Amino acid sequence: SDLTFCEIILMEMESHDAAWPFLEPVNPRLVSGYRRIIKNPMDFSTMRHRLSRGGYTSSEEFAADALLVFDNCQTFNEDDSEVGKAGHIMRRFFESRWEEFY
Ligand SMILES: CCc1c(-c2csc(N3CCN(CC4CCN(CC)CC4)CC3)n2)[nH]c(C)c1C(C)=O
Repeated sequence: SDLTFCEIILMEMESHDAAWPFLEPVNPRLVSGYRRIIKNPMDFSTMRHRLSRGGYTSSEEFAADALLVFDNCQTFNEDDSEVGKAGHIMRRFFESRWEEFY
């Protein structure tokens, strides 16, 4: 039951218009400084893989990874940058969709 909702949230985040920065892991060879700054990278396809394996024991673990995506986003990108702007839309989407399930 706790896993069923995450399947919905993740499917909705995957297809959201503002999801394009977060569908695959950041390629640190292409982003000067990323590895130095972001110690725990996270993205939607990693969460999708972990969910497929069943590696989420609880609903809160899924939420921790989701928040980590947007913490990393706000750590590295300016709020007015094109990736920052998308991260805020996705972050607000996740929080508001999380709260109508829990
Ligand atoms: C600033 C760099 C950064 C990004 C970023 C910048 S551009 C981009 N991608 C990701 C993948 N995407 C795949 C294509 C190919 C397939 N499709 C074609 C139909 C369209 C999309 C291409 C654009 N990701 N994301 C994050 C979290 C960042 C940081 C530093 O936090």
